[PDB]
Amino acid sequence: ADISLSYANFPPAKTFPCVQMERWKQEVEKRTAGKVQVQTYPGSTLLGAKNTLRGVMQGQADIGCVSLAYHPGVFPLSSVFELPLGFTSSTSASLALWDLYTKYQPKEFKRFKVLTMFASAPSNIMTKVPVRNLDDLKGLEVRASGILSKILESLGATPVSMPMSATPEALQKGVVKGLFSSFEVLKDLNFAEICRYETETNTAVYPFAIIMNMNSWNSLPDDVKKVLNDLGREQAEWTGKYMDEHVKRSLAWAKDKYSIEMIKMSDADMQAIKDKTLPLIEDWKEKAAAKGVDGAAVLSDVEELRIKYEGKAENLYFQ
Ligand SMILES: [Cl-]
Repeated sequence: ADISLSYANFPPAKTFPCVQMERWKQEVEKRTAGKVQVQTYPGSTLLGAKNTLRGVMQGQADIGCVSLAYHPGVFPLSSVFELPLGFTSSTSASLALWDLYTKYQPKEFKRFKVLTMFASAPSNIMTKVPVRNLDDLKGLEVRASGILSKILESLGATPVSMPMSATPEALQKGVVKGLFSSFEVLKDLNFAEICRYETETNTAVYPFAIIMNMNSWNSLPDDVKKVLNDLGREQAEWTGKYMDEHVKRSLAWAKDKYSIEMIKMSDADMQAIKDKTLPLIEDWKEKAAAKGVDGAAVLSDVEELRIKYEGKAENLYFQ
């Protein structure tokens, strides 16, 4: 190759942000006929959580993976995708996020080439004892942090912060009685052994951006830029599909091994959750306004994109 790019990624190799990174590498090397090579650095071996943004800006790495939620205030527009907005899959959230970015071109990313974006699967409640309604959450100790803790507090539950590593013992001791995370942990971290009741609240996702140093981007010939540009939407879709299938495999494994049960709360309970969490949306809108973003316009557009990628309404023909 004549062009060599380093790709920093903070989480462990086995996790979805790194898995998609490797697939992206494969497609870039193939589609450029070997003109570009990519060296990957999973698990914070080049840049980690503390220095991916600055590190990419400085060229310490050519490319890096950012979890937007870890940098409050830095992404006033794209952070909308941290909120409880009703997304029910990684695929739909990933594609909606990419579309929103492409539409708005927010200045929060002006220092970088944004190579792709994607989102986690939605956060759900996984517990030792079934949570079938909101009364079941009252006073319930659940491992959570950030916005998910805020949501639990608003629902009358008891969010507890603690390291993922300490959570198994904590669960067994009753220090927490479940966790608020995406379903892949049921298999990947064997949480299904302990938490065999999974309540699908589809609460929120975590959005990510793959960013590239502008000098590095500038250096690429036009044919290479086209390859990377074309991969933006493709990689958003690929990552979401990978993640949704990875969740599907987690759940099937857990059902086969421990007979886990999938639970949905009533429509009335789901509306109560919305009503109780509306302040988080209002907070975000004030934050957006303070940085010159039209928060209501963005939220409207997000729902339009959600329906585009998920819509459950029946065909007009049958209405
Ligand atoms: Cl390198």
